[PDB]
Amino acid sequence: TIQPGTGYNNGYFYSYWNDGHGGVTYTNGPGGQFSVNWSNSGNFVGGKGWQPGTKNKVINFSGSYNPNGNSYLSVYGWSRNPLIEYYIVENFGTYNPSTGATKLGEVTSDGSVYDIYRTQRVNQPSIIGTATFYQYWSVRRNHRSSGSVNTANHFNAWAQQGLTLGTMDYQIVAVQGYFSSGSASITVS
Ligand SMILES: O[C@@H]1[C@@H](O)[C@H](O[C@@H]2CO[C@@H](O[C@@H]3CO[C@@H](O[C@@H]4CO[C@@H](O[C@@H]5CO[C@@H](O[C@@H]6CO[C@@H](O)[C@H](O)[C@H]6O)[C@H](O)[C@H]5O)[C@H](O)[C@H]4O)[C@H](O)[C@H]3O)[C@H](O)[C@H]2O)OC[C@H]1O
Repeated sequence: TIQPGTGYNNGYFYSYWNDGHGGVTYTNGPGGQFSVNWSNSGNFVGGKGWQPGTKNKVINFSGSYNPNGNSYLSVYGWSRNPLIEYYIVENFGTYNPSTGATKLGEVTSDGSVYDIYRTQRVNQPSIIGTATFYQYWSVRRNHRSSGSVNTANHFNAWAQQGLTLGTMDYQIVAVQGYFSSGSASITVS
């Protein structure tokens, strides 16, 4: 179990970030494994993967995902120039992250249709400090807690709607919670 930060563990990059609010425990396990337990958290994002990511990675994940409230399970990462926070959301709790967002299209990948959206974060935390930036979303219709994600299928679909990615920064399978509670235990490869 560790404090917020980034690093490398057992061959995998990890990032664990929170907004300073208590109630979250993040633990790195062997290999590509991590777990998170949270109770009345604030906002946090943690998981394992790669630094940098690539635009053609096939990401495998498996384990348990037991949110109680607002939470996401996603392939999650960033680019620079442009600065983009992106999500390929495989499962979520009580809140669909695209609520209120303008849909731009659909993509079929890895056994499901996904709906695609762009949103904007204004003056928020980011990998380069406080910033305004776009977010790109693919939201899986058929929720799951194990499988493989062909990231290129999403990135290509996004590109056809002008949702351009820059040079990749990190790319993880992330568990996110937003003022909620839950448990998750995920192995990445
Ligand atoms: O040392 C630094 C290091 O700290 C830095 O790390 C970066 C910092 O930025 C991180 O990026 C964060 C990650 O979180 C991203 O999350 C956002 C949070 O907002 C979410 O939207 C919210 C969704 O819930 C909505 O509320 C609902 C409303 O309906 C109700 O019924 C329901 O109960 C309720 O929950 C809410 O209104 C809404 O605002 C959004 O979905 C989500 O994407 C965030 O964008 C981003 O800022 C990054 O992870 C770290 O790596 O790196 C640099 C070092 O120098």
